Amino acid sequence: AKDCKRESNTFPGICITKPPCRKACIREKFTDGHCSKILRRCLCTKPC
Amino acid sequence: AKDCKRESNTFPGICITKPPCRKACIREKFTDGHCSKILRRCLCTKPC
Amino acid sequence: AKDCKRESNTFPGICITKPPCRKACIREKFTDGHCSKILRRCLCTKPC
Amino acid sequence: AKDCKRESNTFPGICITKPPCRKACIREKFTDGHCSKILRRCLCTKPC
Amino acid sequence: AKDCKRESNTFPGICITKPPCRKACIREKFTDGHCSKILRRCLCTKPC
Amino acid sequence: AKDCKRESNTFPGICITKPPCRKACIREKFTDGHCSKILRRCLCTKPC
Amino acid sequence: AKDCKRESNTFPGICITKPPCRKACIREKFTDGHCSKILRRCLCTKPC
Amino acid sequence: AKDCKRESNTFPGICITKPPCRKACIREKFTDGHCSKILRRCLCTKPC
Amino acid sequence: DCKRESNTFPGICITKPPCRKACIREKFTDGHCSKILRRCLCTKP
Amino acid sequence: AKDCKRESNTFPGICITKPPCRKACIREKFTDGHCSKILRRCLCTKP
Amino acid sequence: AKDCKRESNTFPGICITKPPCRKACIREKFTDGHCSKILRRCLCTKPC
Amino acid sequence: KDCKRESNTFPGICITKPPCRKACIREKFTDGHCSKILRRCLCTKPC
Amino acid sequence: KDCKRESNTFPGICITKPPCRKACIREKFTDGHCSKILRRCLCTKPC
Amino acid sequence: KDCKRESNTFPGICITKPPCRKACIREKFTDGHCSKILRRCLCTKPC
Amino acid sequence: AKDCKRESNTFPGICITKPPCRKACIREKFTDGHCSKILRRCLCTKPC
Amino acid sequence: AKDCKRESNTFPGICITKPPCRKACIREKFTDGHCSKILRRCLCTKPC
Amino acid sequence: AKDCKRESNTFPGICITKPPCRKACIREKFTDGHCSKILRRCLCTKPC
Amino acid sequence: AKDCKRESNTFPGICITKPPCRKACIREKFTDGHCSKILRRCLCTKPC
Amino acid sequence: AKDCKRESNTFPGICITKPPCRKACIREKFTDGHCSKILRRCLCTKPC
Amino acid sequence: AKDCKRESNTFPGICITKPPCRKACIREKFTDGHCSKILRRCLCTKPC
Amino acid sequence: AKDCKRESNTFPGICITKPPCRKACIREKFTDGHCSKILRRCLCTKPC
Amino acid sequence: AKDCKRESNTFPGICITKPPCRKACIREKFTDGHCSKILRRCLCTKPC
Amino acid sequence: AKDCKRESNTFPGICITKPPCRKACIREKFTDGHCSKILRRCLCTKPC
Amino acid sequence: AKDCKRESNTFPGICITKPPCRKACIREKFTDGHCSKILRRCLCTKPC
Ligand SMILES: CCCCCCCC(=O)OC[C@H](COP(=O)(O)O[C@@H]1[C@H](O)[C@H](O)[C@@H](OP(=O)(O)O)[C@H](OP(=O)(O)O)[C@H]1O)OC(=O)CCCCCCC
Ligand SMILES: CCCCCCCC(=O)OC[C@H](COP(=O)(O)O[C@@H]1[C@H](O)[C@H](O)[C@@H](OP(=O)(O)O)[C@H](OP(=O)(O)O)[C@H]1O)OC(=O)CCCCCCC
Ligand SMILES: CCCCCCCC(=O)OC[C@H](COP(=O)(O)O[C@@H]1[C@H](O)[C@H](O)[C@@H](OP(=O)(O)O)[C@H](OP(=O)(O)O)[C@H]1O)OC(=O)CCCCCCC
Ligand SMILES: CCCCCCCC(=O)OC[C@H](COP(=O)(O)O[C@@H]1[C@H](O)[C@H](O)[C@@H](OP(=O)(O)O)[C@H](OP(=O)(O)O)[C@H]1O)OC(=O)CCCCCCC
Ligand SMILES: CCCCCCCC(=O)OC[C@H](COP(=O)(O)O[C@@H]1[C@H](O)[C@H](O)[C@@H](OP(=O)(O)O)[C@H](OP(=O)(O)O)[C@H]1O)OC(=O)CCCCCCC
Ligand SMILES: CCCCCCCC(=O)OC[C@H](COP(=O)(O)O[C@@H]1[C@H](O)[C@H](O)[C@@H](OP(=O)(O)O)[C@H](OP(=O)(O)O)[C@H]1O)OC(=O)CCCCCCC
Ligand SMILES: CCCCCCCC(=O)OC[C@H](COP(=O)(O)O[C@@H]1[C@H](O)[C@H](O)[C@@H](OP(=O)(O)O)[C@H](OP(=O)(O)O)[C@H]1O)OC(=O)CCCCCCC
Ligand SMILES: CCCCCCCC(=O)OC[C@H](COP(=O)(O)O[C@@H]1[C@H](O)[C@H](O)[C@@H](OP(=O)(O)O)[C@H](OP(=O)(O)O)[C@H]1O)OC(=O)CCCCCCC
Ligand SMILES: CCCCCCCC(=O)OC[C@H](COP(=O)(O)O[C@@H]1[C@H](O)[C@H](O)[C@@H](OP(=O)(O)O)[C@H](OP(=O)(O)O)[C@H]1O)OC(=O)CCCCCCC
Ligand SMILES: CCCCCCCC(=O)OC[C@H](COP(=O)(O)O[C@@H]1[C@H](O)[C@H](O)[C@@H](OP(=O)(O)O)[C@H](OP(=O)(O)O)[C@H]1O)OC(=O)CCCCCCC
Ligand SMILES: CCCCCCCC(=O)OC[C@H](COP(=O)(O)O[C@@H]1[C@H](O)[C@H](O)[C@@H](OP(=O)(O)O)[C@H](OP(=O)(O)O)[C@H]1O)OC(=O)CCCCCCC
Ligand SMILES: CCCCCCCC(=O)OC[C@H](COP(=O)(O)O[C@@H]1[C@H](O)[C@H](O)[C@@H](OP(=O)(O)O)[C@H](OP(=O)(O)O)[C@H]1O)OC(=O)CCCCCCC
Ligand SMILES: CCCCCCCC(=O)OC[C@H](COP(=O)(O)O[C@@H]1[C@H](O)[C@H](O)[C@@H](OP(=O)(O)O)[C@H](OP(=O)(O)O)[C@H]1O)OC(=O)CCCCCCC
Repeated sequence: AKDCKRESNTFPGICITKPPCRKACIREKFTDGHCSKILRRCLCTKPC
Repeated sequence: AKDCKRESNTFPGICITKPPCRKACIREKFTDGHCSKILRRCLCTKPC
Repeated sequence: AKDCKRESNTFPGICITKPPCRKACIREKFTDGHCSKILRRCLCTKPC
Repeated sequence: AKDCKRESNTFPGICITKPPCRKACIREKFTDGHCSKILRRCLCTKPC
Repeated sequence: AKDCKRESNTFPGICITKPPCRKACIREKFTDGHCSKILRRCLCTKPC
Repeated sequence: AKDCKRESNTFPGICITKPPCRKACIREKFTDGHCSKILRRCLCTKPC
Repeated sequence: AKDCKRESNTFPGICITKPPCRKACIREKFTDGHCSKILRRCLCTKPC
Repeated sequence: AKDCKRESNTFPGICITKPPCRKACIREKFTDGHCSKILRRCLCTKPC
Repeated sequence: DCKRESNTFPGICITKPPCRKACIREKFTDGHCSKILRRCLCTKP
Repeated sequence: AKDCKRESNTFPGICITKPPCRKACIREKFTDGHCSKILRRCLCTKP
Repeated sequence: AKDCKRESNTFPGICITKPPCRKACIREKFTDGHCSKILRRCLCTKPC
Repeated sequence: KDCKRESNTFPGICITKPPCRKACIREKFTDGHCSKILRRCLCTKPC
Repeated sequence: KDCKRESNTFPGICITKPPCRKACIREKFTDGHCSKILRRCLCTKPC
Repeated sequence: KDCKRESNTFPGICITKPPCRKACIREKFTDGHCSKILRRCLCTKPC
Repeated sequence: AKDCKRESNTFPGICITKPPCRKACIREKFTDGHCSKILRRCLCTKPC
Repeated sequence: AKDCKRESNTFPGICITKPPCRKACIREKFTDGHCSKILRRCLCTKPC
Repeated sequence: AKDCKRESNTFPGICITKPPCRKACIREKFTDGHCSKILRRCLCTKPC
Repeated sequence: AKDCKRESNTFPGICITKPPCRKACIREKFTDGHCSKILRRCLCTKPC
Repeated sequence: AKDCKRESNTFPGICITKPPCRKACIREKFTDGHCSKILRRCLCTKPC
Repeated sequence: AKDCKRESNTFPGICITKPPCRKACIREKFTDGHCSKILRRCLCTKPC
Repeated sequence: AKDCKRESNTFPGICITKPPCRKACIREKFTDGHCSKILRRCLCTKPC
Repeated sequence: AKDCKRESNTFPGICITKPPCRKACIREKFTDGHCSKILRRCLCTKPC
Repeated sequence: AKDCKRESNTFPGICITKPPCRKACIREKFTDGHCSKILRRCLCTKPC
Repeated sequence: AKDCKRESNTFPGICITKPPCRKACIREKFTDGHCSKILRRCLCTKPC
C-alpha cells in the first residue's frame, strides 16, 4: 500500500531530482515528494 | 486542483460503475472513489 | 473529487510549467491553473 | 463563454443518453450534463 | 448555458494555439474561439 | 456556410427521424434540428 | 455537371424509396431527390 | 440549415487550409469553400 | 456499359422484369436490381 | 438526377486527385471524371 | 513512499485483478500484492 | 532477486554505481544500482 | 406496453401495416406494425 | 427469439445480466438481458 | 432466451427476405433462419 | 467455418480471460467459451 | 470453436457474396470461404 | 506462403509478451503464436 | 513459421486490393504481398 | 534500402537496448536486431 | 540497416505515393525515396 | 555536426510544406529551412 | 533578433544548473549557455 | 545543407549523454552523433 498522492501546487519548474520536489511538498504538509516518470511532475505523498 | 488519491486495496475486479468503487473506498476510510479512464482501476479519494 | 475546470482564454502559448498558466488563470477570476497532460493546454480551475 | 466542467459524483452507470446524466448533474446543483463521446462519462457543467 | 458553435469562415490556417482562433472569431461577431482537438479547426462560439 | 448549432437539452432518446428533433429544438427557441450522423444526437440549429 | 446537393428539410420519415423523397425535394424548390447510401437520408439535388 | 455544395472541379490537390479552397470555388462561381473532414476534398458551397 | 439509377421506379427492386420495363421507358436498353440497396439500376451504351 | 457513369479504361492507376482523372477521362470522349471515395476508381461521366 | 518490491515467483499467469496476486504474495511471506500497470506482473510488496 | 526500492537519500543523478551503492548502505540496504533510463538510485536488499 | 417479436410467417418487405397485422393475428398475436428502417413485420401482444 | 419488452422497474443502465434478470422475474418474466448498444434491460418470456 | 446460432454455408446471395434464408437453413438441419440486421447475412438457428 | 454459439446465461461479470467463461459454458452443457471482441461478452460454443 | 483462416491469394475484387469467395478458396485447396465484415476481404478457412 | 491463423483455445491471460503465447500455441500443435496489437489476444499460427 | 516482411519498392500507388500488390511483390522475387490496413501500404512477404 | 523483418521468436521480454535483441536475432540466423519503437518488440532483420 | 536519410528539399506537396517522391530524390542525387508514415513527408535515402 | 536553429522571422503563415520555408530561410542568410512537426513553425538552420 | 541555438558538443554530462553549461558553450564560440527544460540538454545560444 | 541521419548499429546502452553517442558514431565512419528526444536513441549524422 503506497501513500496518497497529489500534484504539487507550489513547485514551479520541471521535476528533475527528488530533493527539490520533496522540499516544496514539505511546505504543503506532505511527508515526501518525487518526480513523475514521464510528464516530470512533482508529486507529493503522505500516509493516508 | 484535486485531493489526495490512492488505488483501492480492497476492490475485487474492474471499475466500471462508481457505486461499487465508492463503497469499497469508504470501507477503506476514504470519502469517495472513481474509476480510472483506461485501466479501469478503483481510485480512492479523500481530502489531504 | 476535483474542482470546476475550464480552458484559459488569455494564455499565449504552450503550457510547459505551472506559474505561467496559474497567473493567467488568476487574472481570469480563477483560483489555480495547470497544464493538460498531452495537448499541454492551460486549464483554469476553481471550487464549484 | 464556455461553462465550467466537472465529472459527476453521483452518476452510477455509463453515460449513453443526455437525460439521465442531466438528472444526476442538476441534482448536484449543476445546470446541465452531457455524455463524453469515447469513454461515455457523465460530465456536469454550470456557468462560472 | 452551453454556447452554440460554427466553424470560422475567416481562419486562414490550422488551429494550433487558441489566441489566433479567438481573435479571428471576435472579428466575426463571436465571443470565443477554440481549436478542435483532432482536425485542428477554429470553432467559434457565442451564447445562442 | 452553416448555422450555429448546439445539442438539444430536452430531446428524450435517439435521433432517428427529423420531426421529433425539430419540434424539441423550436421549443428551445431554435429554428431547426437534425440528427447527428453517427452518435444520433439531436442537434439544434439557428441563424447566427 | 454534378448537381448541387443539400439534405431535405421536410422529409419526415426514413428515406426508403426515391419517389417520396423526390416529391419532398420538388416542394423545396429542387428538381430531384435520392436516398443516401448508408444513413438513409433524403438528399435533394438541383442544377448548378 | 446548410448551403448547397459540390466538390471543386479545379482544386489541384489535398485540401489542408480554407483560403486556397475558397479561392478555387469563387473562380467556379461559388461563395465559399471548405475542406472535407476525412477525404480532405475541396467542397464548394453557395446559397441554393 | 454506362449505368444510372432509375427515376421512374416506384418501389423496392425485387425482380428484374419490373425494373427492365421502367428503364426501357427511360430510353435505356435494360434494367437490373442492385444487390443490397434493391435499387433499379438502368444500363445503356 | 445523376449522369451515366462508367469506369475509365485509359487511366490504369489509382485515383488520388480529381484533375488527373478528369483530363484523361475526357480523352475517352466524356464530359467529366472523378475519383471513387473508397476504391479510388476513375469514374467517367457524361449526360 | 513505496515499500520493498519484487515480482512474485509463485504467480503463474498474468496479473489482471488484485486478489489473486495478493494471495500469492502473502504465501511468499509478503504483506500485499498488486499488478503492474502495463506488463501486468504480480508485484509483491512488504515494508523495507 | 532482491527487494528493490528507490533511494530516499541520493541527492542527484545516478551517474555511477559506487556513489549510489554507498548511499543505499546508509539506508540499511545491501546494494544499489542506477536505473537504466531515468538514472535513479535503486536500493536492493535480500528479502 | 406490449411484448414484441418479429413475425415468423410474413413473407416479404413490410410495406403497409394491414398485411403484417393479419399475419400476426394468425400467429396468436393482437397487432403488428412495420419497422422504421429495415421494414420488418414486428408482432405485438399484451405480455 | 422470445417475446421481449423493456423493464419498467430496472432503474439504472444494464451492464451485467444478473441484476436485469432478477428485475424481469419480478415483472413476471422468465429471463432478462442487456441490449448491446443502449444497455437497456430487456425482459424475455415465452410467447 | 436465444437459440444456438451459426451463419449459413449454402445461402448464395444477400439476405433480403426471410423465407429464402429459412429454407436454406432447414437443409442444414437447422429449425429456422433469419437475416442479420446490418450485414444482411443468413443466420441459421436451432435449439441448443 | 464456426461452431454454434450463444451468449452465456450464467456468466456473472465481464469476460476478460477464457477460463472463467469457458467453465461457465461447460457448466451450461457447451464445449467451449470465449470473450467477444468489443462488448466483452461470454459466448458459449458447441458443435452444431 | 473456429477453423484456421487465411486471406485468399487469388480473389480478384471485393467480397460481397459468399460463393465467389468459396470458389476461389476451394481452388486454393481450402474447404470454405467467407467475407470479412468491414474490409470486405475474402478469407479462406480449413480445419486446422 | 503465409501461415494459417486461429485464436488460442488454451491461453488464459491477456497477451502481452510473446513467450507465454508461443508456449501455449505450441502445446496446441501450432508452430508459432503472437500477440494482437490492440485487443492483446493470443493468436496461433501454423503452415496451412 | 512467419515469413519475412519488407515494404514493396516497385508498387506505384495506394494498396486497395491484394492482387495488384501480390503481383508487384512476386516481380521482386517475393512469394506474396498484402495491403496494410490503415496506411494502405503494399507489404511483401517471403519465407526467411 | 531496408532489410526483411520478422519479430524474434526467442526474445524473453521487453526490448530496451539493442545488443540483447541483436544477439538473439543472430542466433536465429538473422544478421541484426533492433527494438520496435512503441510496443518495444525485438525485430530481427536480414537481407531478403 | 536503414539507409542514410534526409528530407527532400524540392518535393512540393504532401507525400501520398512513392514515385513522385522517389523521382525528386533522384534529382537531388539520392538513390531512393519514400513517404513518411504520419506527417507524409518525402524522405530521401541513399547508401551510407 | 549539428547546425544552429532559429525560427524564421519573415515566414508569414503556417509551415505545411518544406519548399516555402526553405526559400524564406535562404533570404535570411540561412542554408536550409524546414517545418516543425507539431507547431508547424518555419525553423531556419545554418552552420553555426 | 532571436539568437541561434544548438546543443552543446563538449558538455559531458547531464545539466542541472546553468553555470556549467555556459562555460562549455563559451568555449565553443558561443555567448551564452542555458539548459533545456525537460531533456536537460546544454543548449548553446549566440546571435545568428 | 543538412546532414544525413541513421541510427547507430553499435551503441550498446541508452543514449543519455551526447559524448558517448558521438564516440560510437565516429567509429562507424560518421562525423557526429546525438541522442533522440523521446526514445533516447543514438542517432549518427554525416554529410550526404
Ligand atoms: C506522443 C504523445 C502520446 C501520449 C503519451 C501520454 C503521456 C503520458 O504518458 O503521461 C500521462 C500520464 C503519465 O504521466 P507520468 O508517467 O509522469 O505519471 C505517472 C502516472 O500518473 C501513473 O499513473 C502513476 O502511477 P499510479 O497511478 O499512482 O499507480 C505514477 O505515479 P508513481 O508510481 O511514480 O508514484 C506517475 O509517475 O498518465 C496518463 O494520463 C495516461 C495517458 C493515456 C495515454 C494512452 C496511450 C495509449
Ligand atoms: C492519443 C490518443 C490516445 C489518448 C488516450 C488518453 C486517455 C485519456 O486520458 O482520456 C482522454 C480520452 C477521453 O475521451 P472522452 O470523449 O470520453 O472525454 C473527452 C475528453 O476528455 C476531452 O479532452 C474533453 O474535452 P476538454 O478536455 O475539455 O478539452 C471532452 O469534454 P467535452 O467535449 O464534453 O467538453 C470529453 O468528452 O480518451 C481517449 O482519447 C481514448 C481512450 C483510449 C482507450 C479507448 C477505449 C474505448
Ligand atoms: C478515429 C477517431 C476516433 C475518435 C473520435 C473522433 C473525435 C470525436 O469527437 O468524435 C465525434 C464523433 C461525431 O459523431 P456524430 O456524427 O454523431 O457528430 C457529427 C460531428 O460532430 C461532426 O463534426 C459535425 O459536423 P461539424 O463539426 O459541425 O462540421 C456533424 O454535424 P452535421 O454535419 O450533421 O451538421 C455531427 O453530426 O462521434 C464519435 O465518433 C464517437 C464514437 C465513440 C464510440 C463510443 C463507444 C467507444
Ligand atoms: C473512416 C471515415 C468513414 C466513417 C466516418 C464518416 C462519417 C461521415 O462523414 O458521414 C458521412 C456518411 C453518410 O453516409 P450516407 O450514405 O448517408 O451519405 C452519403 C455520403 O454523405 C457521401 O459522402 C455522399 O457523397 P459526396 O461526399 O457528396 O461525394 C453521398 O452523396 P451521393 O453521391 O450518394 O448523392 C451520400 O449518399 O456517414 C457515415 O459514413 C457513417 C458510417 C458509420 C456508421 C457506423 C458503422 C459502425
Ligand atoms: C470501409 C467503410 C466505408 C464506409 C463509410 C464510407 C462513407 C462515405 O463514403 O462517406 C465519405 C466519408 C469521408 O467523407 P468526408 O468526411 O471527407 O466528407 C464529408 C461527408 O461527405 C459528409 O457526408 C458531409 O456531410 P453531409 O452528408 O453533406 O451532411 C460533409 O459535409 P460538410 O459537413 O463538410 O459540409 C463532408 O465533409 O468516408 C470516407 O470516404 C473515408 C474513406 C476511408 C478510407 C478507406 C479508403 C482508402
Ligand atoms: C502491453 C503492451 C506491451 C508493450 C508495452 C511496453 C511498454 C512498457 O511496458 O514499459 C514499461 C516497463 C514496465 O512497466 P510496468 O508499468 O508494467 O511496471 C512498472 C515499472 O516497473 C515502474 O518503474 C514501477 O515504478 P517504480 O520505478 O518502482 O517507481 C512500477 O511499480 P509500482 O508503481 O507498482 O510500485 C511498475 O508497475 O518498464 C520499462 O521502463 C520498459 C522500457 C519502456 C520503453 C523505453 C523506450 C525508450
Ligand atoms: C451500419 C451503419 C448504418 C446502419 C444501417 C443498418 C440498418 C439499421 O439501421 O439497422 C437498424 C436495426 C433495426 O432497425 P428497425 O428500424 O428495422 O427496427 C427498430 C429497432 O429494432 C429498434 O431497436 C426498436 O426500438 P425499441 O424496441 O422500441 O426500443 C424499434 O421497435 P418499435 O419502436 O418499432 O416497436 C424497431 O422498429 O437496429 C439495430 O440493430 C441497430 C443497428 C445500429 C445502427 C448503426 C448506427 C449508426
Ligand atoms: C452509446 C452511444 C449512443 C448510441 C449510438 C448508437 C445508436 C444506435 O445504434 O441505436 C441502436 C438502437 C438499438 O440498439 P440496441 O443494441 O440497444 O437494441 C437492440 C435492437 O433493438 C435490435 O433491434 C434488437 O434485435 P431485434 O430487433 O429484436 O431483432 C436487439 O434485441 P436482442 O438481440 O438483444 O434480444 C436489441 O438489443 O436503436 C436503433 O436501432 C436506432 C437506429 C440507429 C441508426 C438510425 C439510422 C437512421
Ligand atoms: C467499434 C465500432 C463497432 C463496429 C464493430 C463491428 C462489430 C462486428 O464485428 O459485427 C459486425 C456488425 C454486425 O453485423 P450484423 O448486424 O449483420 O450481425 C449482428 C451481430 O452479429 C450481432 O452481434 C448479433 O446479435 P448477438 O451477438 O447474437 O447478440 C445479431 O444476431 P441477431 O440478433 O439478429 O439474431 C446479428 O444480426 O456489422 C458491422 O460490420 C458494423 C459496421 C462496421 C463498419 C465500420 C465502418 C463503417
Ligand atoms: C474502427 C473500426 C473498429 C472495428 C473493430 C471490429 C472488431 C475487431 O475486429 O477488432 C479488431 C481490431 C484490431 O484488434 P487486434 O489488433 O487485437 O487484432 C488484429 C485484427 O483482428 C486484424 O484484423 C488481424 O489481421 P487480419 O484480419 O487477419 O488481416 C490481426 O491479426 P495478425 O495480423 O496479427 O495476424 C489481429 O492482430 O480492433 C479494432 O479495430 C477496434 C478495437 C479498439 C477498441 C474498441 C472499443 C470501441
Ligand atoms: C491507437 C490505435 C490506432 C490504430 C493503430 C493500429 C496498431 C498499430 O499500428 O500497431 C503498430 C504500433 C507501432 O508499433 P511499433 O512502433 O512498436 O513497431 C514499429 C511498427 O511496426 C512500424 O510499422 C515499423 O515500420 P515499417 O512498417 O517497417 O515501415 C517499425 O519498424 P522500424 O522503423 O523500427 O524499422 C516498427 O518499429 O503499435 C501500436 O501503436 C499499438 C497500439 C495499441 C496498444 C493497445 C494497448 C492496450
Ligand atoms: C505529451 C507531451 C507532448 C509531446 C512533446 C514532444 C516534444 C518533442 O518531441 O521534443 C521536445 C522535448 C524537449 O524538451 P526540452 O525542454 O528539453 O527542449 C526544448 C525545446 O527544444 C523547445 O523547442 C525550446 O523552446 P523554443 O522552441 O526555443 O521556444 C526549449 O528551449 P528554451 O525555450 O529553453 O530556450 C527547449 O528547452 O522532448 C520531450 O518532450 C521529451 C519526451 C518525454 C515525454 C514524451 C511525450 C509523451
Ligand atoms: C502519434 C503518436 C506517436 C506516433 C509515433 C510514430 C513515429 C515513431 O514511431 O517514432 C517517433 C517517436 C520517436 O521519436 P525520437 O525522439 O526518439 O526521435 C526523433 C524522431 O525520429 C524525429 O522524427 C526526428 O526528426 P526527423 O523525422 O528526422 O525530422 C528526430 O531527429 P533529430 O531532430 O533528433 O535529429 C529524432 O530525434 O516515437 C514516439 O513518439 C513514441 C512516443 C509514444 C507514442 C506511443 C503512443 C501509444
